[PDB]
Amino acid sequence: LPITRKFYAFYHAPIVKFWFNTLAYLGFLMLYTFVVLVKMEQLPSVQEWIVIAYIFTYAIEKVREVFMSEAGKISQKIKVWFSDYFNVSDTIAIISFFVGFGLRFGAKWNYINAYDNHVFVAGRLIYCLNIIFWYVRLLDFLAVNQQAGPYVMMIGKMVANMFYIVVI
Amino acid sequence: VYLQVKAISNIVWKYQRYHFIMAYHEKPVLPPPLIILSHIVSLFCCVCKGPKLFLTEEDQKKLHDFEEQCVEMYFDEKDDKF
Amino acid sequence: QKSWIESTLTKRECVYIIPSSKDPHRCLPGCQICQQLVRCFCGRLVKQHACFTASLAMKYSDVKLGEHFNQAIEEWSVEKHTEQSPTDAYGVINFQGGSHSYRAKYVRLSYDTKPEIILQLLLKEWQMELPKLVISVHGGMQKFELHPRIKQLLGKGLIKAAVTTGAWILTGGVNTGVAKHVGDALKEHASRSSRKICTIGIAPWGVIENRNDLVGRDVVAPYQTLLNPLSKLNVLNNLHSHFILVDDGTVGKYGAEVRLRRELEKTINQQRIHARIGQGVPVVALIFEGGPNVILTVLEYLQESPPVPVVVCEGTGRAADLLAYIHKQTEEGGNLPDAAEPDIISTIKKTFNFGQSEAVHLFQTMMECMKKKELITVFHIGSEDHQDIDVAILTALLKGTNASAFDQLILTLAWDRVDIAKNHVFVYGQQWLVGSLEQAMLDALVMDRVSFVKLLIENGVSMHKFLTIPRLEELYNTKQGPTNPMLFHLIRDVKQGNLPPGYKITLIDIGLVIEYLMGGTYRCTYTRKRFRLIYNSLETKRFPYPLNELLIWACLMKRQVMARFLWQHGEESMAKALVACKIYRSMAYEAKQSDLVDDTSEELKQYSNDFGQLAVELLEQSFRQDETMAMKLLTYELKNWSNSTCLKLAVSSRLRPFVAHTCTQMLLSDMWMGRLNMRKNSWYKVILSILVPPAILMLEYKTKAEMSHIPQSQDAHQMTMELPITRKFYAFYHAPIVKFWFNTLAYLGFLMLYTFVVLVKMEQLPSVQEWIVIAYIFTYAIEKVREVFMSEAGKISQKIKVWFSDYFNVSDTIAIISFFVGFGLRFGAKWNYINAYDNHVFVAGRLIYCLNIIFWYVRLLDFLAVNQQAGPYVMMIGKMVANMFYIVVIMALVLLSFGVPRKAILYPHEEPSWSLAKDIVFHPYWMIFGEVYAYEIDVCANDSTLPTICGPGTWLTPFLQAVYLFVQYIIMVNLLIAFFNNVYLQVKAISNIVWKYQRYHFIMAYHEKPVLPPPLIILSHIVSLFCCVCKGPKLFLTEEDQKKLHDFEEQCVEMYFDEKDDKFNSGSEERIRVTFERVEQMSIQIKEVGDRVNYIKRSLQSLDS
Amino acid sequence: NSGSEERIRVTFERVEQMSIQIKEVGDRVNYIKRSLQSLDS
Ligand SMILES: CCCCCCCC/C=C/CCCCCCCC(=O)O[C@@H](COC(=O)CCCCCCCCCCCCCCC)COP(=O)([O-])OCC[N+](C)(C)C
Ligand SMILES: CCCCCCCC/C=C/CCCCCCCC(=O)O[C@@H](COC(=O)CCCCCCCCCCCCCCC)COP(=O)([O-])OCC[N+](C)(C)C
Ligand SMILES: CCCCCCCC/C=C/CCCCCCCC(=O)O[C@@H](COC(=O)CCCCCCCCCCCCCCC)COP(=O)([O-])OCC[N+](C)(C)C
Ligand SMILES: CCCCCCCC/C=C/CCCCCCCC(=O)O[C@@H](COC(=O)CCCCCCCCCCCCCCC)COP(=O)([O-])OCC[N+](C)(C)C
Ligand SMILES: CCCCCCCC/C=C\CCCCCCCC(=O)O[C@@H](COC(=O)CCCCCCCCCCCCCCC)COP(=O)([O-])OCC[N+](C)(C)C
Ligand SMILES: CCCCCCCC/C=C\CCCCCCCC(=O)O[C@@H](COC(=O)CCCCCCCCCCCCCCC)COP(=O)([O-])OCC[N+](C)(C)C
Ligand SMILES: CCCCCCCC/C=C\CCCCCCCC(=O)O[C@@H](COC(=O)CCCCCCCCCCCCCCC)COP(=O)([O-])OCC[N+](C)(C)C
Ligand SMILES: CCCCCCCC/C=C\CCCCCCCC(=O)O[C@@H](COC(=O)CCCCCCCCCCCCCCC)COP(=O)([O-])OCC[N+](C)(C)C
Ligand SMILES: CCCCCCCC/C=C\CCCCCCCC(=O)O[C@@H](COC(=O)CCCCCCCCCCCCCCC)COP(=O)([O-])OCC[N+](C)(C)C
Ligand SMILES: CCCCCCCC/C=C\CCCCCCCC(=O)O[C@@H](COC(=O)CCCCCCCCCCCCCCC)COP(=O)([O-])OCC[N+](C)(C)C
Ligand SMILES: CCCCCCCC/C=C\CCCCCCCC(=O)O[C@@H](COC(=O)CCCCCCCCCCCCCCC)COP(=O)([O-])OCC[N+](C)(C)C
Ligand SMILES: CCCCCCCC/C=C\CCCCCCCC(=O)O[C@@H](COC(=O)CCCCCCCCCCCCCCC)COP(=O)([O-])OCC[N+](C)(C)C
Repeated sequence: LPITRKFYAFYHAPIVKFWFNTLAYLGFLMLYTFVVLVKMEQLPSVQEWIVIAYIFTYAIEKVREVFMSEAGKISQKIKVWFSDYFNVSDTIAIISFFVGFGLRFGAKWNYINAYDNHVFVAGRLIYCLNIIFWYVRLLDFLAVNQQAGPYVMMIGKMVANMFYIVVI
Repeated sequence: VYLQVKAISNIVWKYQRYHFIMAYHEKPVLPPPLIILSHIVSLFCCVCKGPKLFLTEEDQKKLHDFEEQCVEMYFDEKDDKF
Repeated sequence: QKSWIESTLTKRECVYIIPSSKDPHRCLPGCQICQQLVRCFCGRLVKQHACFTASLAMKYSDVKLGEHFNQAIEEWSVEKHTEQSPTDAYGVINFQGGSHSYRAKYVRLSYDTKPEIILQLLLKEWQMELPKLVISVHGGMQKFELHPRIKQLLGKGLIKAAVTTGAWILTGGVNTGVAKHVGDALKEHASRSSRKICTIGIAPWGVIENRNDLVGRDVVAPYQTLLNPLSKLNVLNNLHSHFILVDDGTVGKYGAEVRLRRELEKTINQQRIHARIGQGVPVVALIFEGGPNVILTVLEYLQESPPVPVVVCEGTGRAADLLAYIHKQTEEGGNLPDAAEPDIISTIKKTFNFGQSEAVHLFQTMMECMKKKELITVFHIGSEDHQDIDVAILTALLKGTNASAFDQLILTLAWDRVDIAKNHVFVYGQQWLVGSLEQAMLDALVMDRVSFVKLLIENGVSMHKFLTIPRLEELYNTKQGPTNPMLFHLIRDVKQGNLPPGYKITLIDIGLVIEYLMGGTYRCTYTRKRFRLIYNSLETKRFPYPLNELLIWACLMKRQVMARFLWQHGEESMAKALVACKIYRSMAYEAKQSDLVDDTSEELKQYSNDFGQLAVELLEQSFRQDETMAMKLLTYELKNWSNSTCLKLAVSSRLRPFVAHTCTQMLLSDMWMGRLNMRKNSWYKVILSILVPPAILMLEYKTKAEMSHIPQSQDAHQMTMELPITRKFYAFYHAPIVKFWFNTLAYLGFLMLYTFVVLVKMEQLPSVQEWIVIAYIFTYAIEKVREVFMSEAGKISQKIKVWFSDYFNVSDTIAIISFFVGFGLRFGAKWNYINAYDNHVFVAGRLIYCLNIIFWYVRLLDFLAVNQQAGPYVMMIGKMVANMFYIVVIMALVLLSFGVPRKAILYPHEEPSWSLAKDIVFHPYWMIFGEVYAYEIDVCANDSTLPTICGPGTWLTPFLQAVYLFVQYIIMVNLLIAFFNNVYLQVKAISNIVWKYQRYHFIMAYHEKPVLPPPLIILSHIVSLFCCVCKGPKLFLTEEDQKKLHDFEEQCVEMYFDEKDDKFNSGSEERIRVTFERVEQMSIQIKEVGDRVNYIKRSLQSLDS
Repeated sequence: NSGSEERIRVTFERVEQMSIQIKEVGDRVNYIKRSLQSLDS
């Protein structure tokens, strides 16, 4: 097999696209964990810019997934994609992040002490809560294993079945 | 309830492994930071220019035989057991 | 042309047009009705020709101006006047029937085709396998329907002799009479012989309907089953799978393919039935309900090189029945009684009116036939006369060639028909040649014909005289049967990689493979010096135990059914079952460790696990018979299997059900005791007698006769010849039970000291405890080095890789290496004299001790795992840690999903610090264990212990922690309870077996150990080095006890096979099914005795007359 | 006695004995139908 053919065989394999996305996603959380645990100044740090860029482009991808999906009726493609658990979480996670960035970046810094501006606080506290969506999304990557994945689906089938015991 | 939710979850897991694997044939090659290049390149070639099983005509013949031969063995072995 | 056919085969087009009778039918104008009517002496009218020589000729008159001189009318012969041209009809017809689209392969060839060409088409193009038999059916047409029973029998028998002998039933094709009954017979016994019987109808292109439809080069051409309401024409029949559509002229003329059928009845005769068999493919003729020209055709067969015999089916029809009676009423090989012509010619007359002009002319075609009775056969239907025609047909080709029984046998061997060999070839009076059954055996072994290998042994073939070196070399170097293609990949991997093209495998090369697949110190009979000499020189070339050399052959060639045959034959059954388990297990590992399209490992591991179960089921058989001798069956040296041991072979294959069998576990229990009877002693007294030496001489030992089934050391066996005092101490201290408790007390005393050194102040120099402690670990390490050297396979790397596979032996190296780092830092460090722990080399040394000790408590689980109850729980713990892994990874993610939002909301003003990696993980982990941090929740409350953390957004954290614990405690901890409850029983069953299995390696390690524990062991080490530069257990039987044991082995294998059938036969599934089959046979007979009595009650009023 | 294991096994053993006899009464009647053309003499 020639050389340039041998690269086209690697990068276009679904196994490679996976691990090439996991490392970007794990590197993404390591950065977004860092931005959320460390002091957040007036302007976003280089981490937080790398982090916004991911979520922005990650959202362009989801839009592209919905268009290039299946049955040409726009409403059908919609109703299919919003039936998976994590794809609902992705929209809340994407929408919530750009509210928080709008409030974070769109806010008059006080210069005496941060967190006297409640637009700024509200922006950060959305980040600190939006990140929960992005750890739980690792269960979608871990659900690629033959042993792990059935436990992940199982958790939810049990939460639904224990409901009435928990109401008592 | 463990055993029966574990049996359902193994099947729902195996079933959703189609939609997952087949979604990673359509995805670009670059992950979501650098994906935008792949997006732009796919818009360039949109205003400038899924997987299928290719058989030669003799392999289609050998396959339709295999289909027929296995249906025969199915009905034959169903009565031979009954 | 993209078809071998078109370049090769042709058609026939009647280029030349000739008059008919010359009468224009009626209707005065004659010139044009000549065009309307005149069937060419071809047989199709002038315009049906369409020929190019005859297309632009009708304008003038046609071919042949005017009368053409009556002589020359008698000149159309297709040869001069009909042209060979490219085929135009070859494809696949399709029949319209219930769920079967029955296919075929029509060809449309000229009758002039060379007979070589035909057989080629049949074999390569149509991809047919050369048959082991050809049943050419010849009979009469439109023979309405046979009687119900006689149709059943000719419908089961033809199918049974064609499905078992892979035969080509050559036919006529026309759906009338013969092909009509052949086809219905196929349909009544189809789908068991569907893709096994190939039925070639050789039909003419004359009497053929939808003739124009079959035309079409390379097509899936259609075809019907609606018999044309008006027509004398004939339709091809449903179930014929192939068609030879000969063409010379047109419709009618149903006599131009007869010669071509004869060609294919010849060209198959010149092919060899099998690559090893010299006999030609047989050909037989089957007559049922014939015709006037059958008895002519019958005559032709029995007068050729060689005489194609004939099997006639009386009771069906006219010619058969005629031919039935005549040859039946014949002299032994000749003429008749006082002239029988009056009845014969009268009998011939009623079938066919001939009338003494040619009714005599039949008597000549009817004499040479019956004169050849030896070649003629007849199936007397309704008289159990060779049990449908399958016996009779196949029999016909064995009795009627005056052939040697060597050839008659080999034909059955190519047919795989043992019954016809055992009932007609091995019959009384048969006289064989010196080594002819041997040549049959060699062919049966190569061809993988187990049922003939059985027969040839049962009659007289001795495998001791049979099996030689140059022969048993052949058996490896064959491609004429089921082969293991990996045997070359193995013989490559041992002979450095180089295999020349020929490379006739040698037994020495097979010995090298058996050493590599059996591993360790195994030395085969083929790699020895005594064989490499006799071998390269070439009773001596005959092996002493031949059925042990072929068991390996059948296994290396992946021939299980032959392996499961040759195993019952001979002795050392349980040994061979555990070898085979080992050969297939290693063959399987090297198949998975290689690149290949067919993995052939689930096949081999199943083959391994099939013999592994035979050994266990024979051990359970020996154990239920005698327990003491069954334990002896585990430890006697084999002497044909590299001085090995049936137990050692099972441990070599990780065949846990055999080592976990109660017999081995009870022998293992008795080797643990030693010479001590721990049934009339207690562990209190063993410990007491270790601490009080003279209490060794007050406890109960075992006699020499309670130690005969136990493998011993030589020195131990030399002290069973005499018990004196110094002998009584040698029996105590060398018992594995005593070496254990003598090591536990040193190890428990070791931890008590090392616990003391680690809890108490550690001064500049080590205390007397810490010196005693270092000494142990130092000498304990010397022991582990000695364990690795004196272990097993001489390859240093193997001994390494085995010892580092046990859990605790990995821990021992970390524990030993870590201790002498800590001692090097502890002892190698400048004491400060102001206060210790200002020197960080010294601290680091102590903190390694304080952590190294964890290795040494956990090592007590290795001592506690000696108990039958405790040990399976210890192995179980680890099997569960591995299985709970992914639940705990989810629990670690819910942890970080909570600790990162919490630390971020409660500590917003943090610069980057390593304390951020603790605080996201610390409190959320201690929450899993019931610490709620109650007064840190709601940091803005009045009872809060973190009142300074109160700020914007901190009201979120109690909501977050409420979700957190609900997930961790109410879902995830209880999911893990649910996990354990539903996996408990099966991990507990595995752990009991893995426990019982590893009790071999443990007990057998305490035979090799010195007598002194790891502090004082160094004496035993030194003494063992002194006697190394100055100077395991075996089962000793006397020669009469070896005799009594080989008997016990034989007797228990017999009881195993006997009791296996006695259970199978005495089962309701077997008793319902043979009852089922008898009630069938009876019912048939009851409606036949019921018929006869209906032919008796008619004979009450006839006798009344 | 009133169990299927016992009723299959004695049925099994009777069908054996019968079948033997049915191929012996079947033999005798084959030695009777020969005695239709002999008595005919
Ligand atoms: C599957 C895929 C799904 C896709 C889902 C995607 C959904 C995306 C959803 C998006 C929702 C976005 C909501 C943002 C909220 C803004 C409010 C705000 O901050 O107001 C403040 C800033 O007001 C300003 O005008 C700031 C202007 C400078 C900053 C630029 C804003 C960037 C917006 C981001 C663009 C996001 C890009 C989105 C890309 C996707 C006002 O507060 P103040 O200034 O303190 O007081 C003003 C009053 N005064 C005048 C009296 C003083
Ligand atoms: C299955 C079986 C497997 C077997 C596995 C066995 C594996 C065994 C593995 C062994 C690894 C051993 C690693 C030890 C680390 C030593 C480093 C150290 O302490 O350095 C210090 C002492 O430096 C000295 O030179 C001290 C010399 C006196 C003490 C003697 C050391 C004894 C080593 C024990 C021999 C162990 C015997 C092993 C027997 C087996 C340096 O620090 P300092 O002095 O405070 O400062 C110096 C700085 N200055 C120069 C500027 C002043
Ligand atoms: C198969 C099993 C393998 C393990 C797998 C799991 C990986 C485990 C990895 C865990 C990460 C821990 C990283 C430590 C961060 C640096 C620590 C440090 O700098 O000093 C601290 C170390 O001293 C201590 O006392 C704390 C040590 C951590 C204890 C962990 C307990 C929880 C277990 C968690 C288990 C759940 C894990 C969930 C998944 C991630 C001391 O305090 P500080 O403030 O940090 O620094 C000093 C400053 N000061 C003097 C002012 C105080
Ligand atoms: C069953 C029992 C419930 C009854 C039903 C009715 C609901 C009742 C609720 C009603 C909400 C209104 C209460 C606000 C009171 C005034 C503001 C105030 O004091 O805020 C306080 C906090 O609280 C907050 O800041 C807001 C809390 C909102 C979440 C409440 C739960 C929502 C419903 C359920 C959600 C579950 C999920 C929903 C899906 C199912 C501020 O006080 P602090 O925190 O001590 O800090 C002050 C000091 N500082 C200035 C330094 C910071
Ligand atoms: C979108 C796709 C992302 C994919 C990744 C690619 C992008 C990543 C590449 C580059 C981005 C990083 C830019 C760094 C800029 C400098 C920052 C700075 O000033 O100092 C910081 C340095 O930086 C760090 O310590 C790293 C911060 C992020 C933590 C996670 C890194 C791993 C994740 C991603 C990679 C792993 C791969 C994951 C695969 C398994 C901190 O400095 P400090 O010394 O701690 O400060 C002293 C503290 N003091 C003041 C209290 C004394
Ligand atoms: C499509 C999806 C939904 C989008 C919803 C819309 C989102 C955008 C919403 C709102 C627009 C932003 C308002 C601008 C602020 C005006 C007041 C101001 O100037 O500053 C004041 C802010 O006082 C506060 O109380 C700020 C609270 C902001 C957080 C609330 C939004 C949470 C969104 C829910 C999450 C949704 C996540 C997505 C869920 C899927 C005070 O600061 P200052 O003025 O600088 O100085 C002090 C002056 N003062 C003391 C005299 C007061
Ligand atoms: C610069 C960077 C350098 C490199 C970076 C290295 C990064 C390392 C990255 C990842 C670590 C895992 C490596 C093991 C992979 C094993 C192989 C595999 O594919 O197994 C499975 C895993 O399939 C997955 O999709 C796993 C996804 C892991 C991401 C989730 C992290 C969990 C964090 C939560 C925990 C919190 C604690 C986290 C710590 C704070 C899939 O295999 P399978 O489907 O079974 O197919 C085989 C089937 N067969 C056996 C029949 C053939
Ligand atoms: C701060 C951070 C905290 C930690 C983060 C933890 C992250 C989360 C961790 C793990 C997530 C597990 C992955 C889910 C897998 C998919 C399941 C799915 O699609 O839906 C499942 C259901 O729906 C659910 O199960 C909903 C999600 C359950 C999360 C549990 C929240 C409980 C807390 C609230 C209480 C708190 C009390 C306190 C209140 C203040 C599928 O169900 P089904 O049976 O297939 O079909 C349903 C239909 N039926 C009903 C007819 C059967
Ligand atoms: C390598 C294999 C080893 C095998 C064992 C053979 C070697 C063992 C033999 C001898 C070694 C011991 C030498 C002792 C030297 C004197 C020490 C000293 O000065 O005082 C110590 C005395 O000693 C003890 O109290 C015992 C210390 C070890 C702890 C337990 C040993 C038991 C295990 C081994 C034996 C049983 C085996 C059990 C088996 C089931 C302590 O004195 P104190 O009075 O506490 O101090 C007052 C405290 N105050 C200052 C605060 C007031
Ligand atoms: C083959 C297996 C691997 C072996 C690895 C190699 C092992 C050997 C490793 C290292 C060799 C020893 C180095 C000597 C110390 C040099 C510094 C010194 O002299 O003193 C300094 C010590 O300062 C420290 O920080 C000491 C820390 C020592 C512990 C680290 C080793 C842990 C090994 C991991 C465990 C592995 C266990 C085994 C795992 C299987 C200071 O003390 P001082 O000088 O007296 O006075 C103060 C002066 N000062 C304040 C100005 C500074
Ligand atoms: C100077 C000194 C004087 C004497 C000292 C006396 C020293 C006393 C020494 C030991 C105490 C145990 C004595 C009971 C023995 C019972 C008999 C036996 O063999 O049972 C089994 C134990 O087999 C073992 O190997 C047990 C090993 C014990 C060491 C682990 C200690 C646990 C510490 C952790 C706990 C922490 C707490 C620790 C304390 C802080 C083996 O038997 P079996 O395989 O079942 O074979 C019989 C089968 N049958 C029934 C079918 C026939
Ligand atoms: C300080 C003192 C602490 C207390 C001391 C305790 C001492 C320990 C006590 C008892 C030890 C139990 C004896 C083990 C028996 C042998 C098992 C074996 O060989 O391996 C088993 C596996 O591997 C293991 O099970 C590894 C050992 C498990 C120890 C548990 C550590 C968990 C802590 C970490 C988390 C901490 C979180 C916090 C992080 C900071 C066998 O597995 P298998 O199934 O046969 O085969 C595996 C292959 N498979 C995967 C395909 C199935």
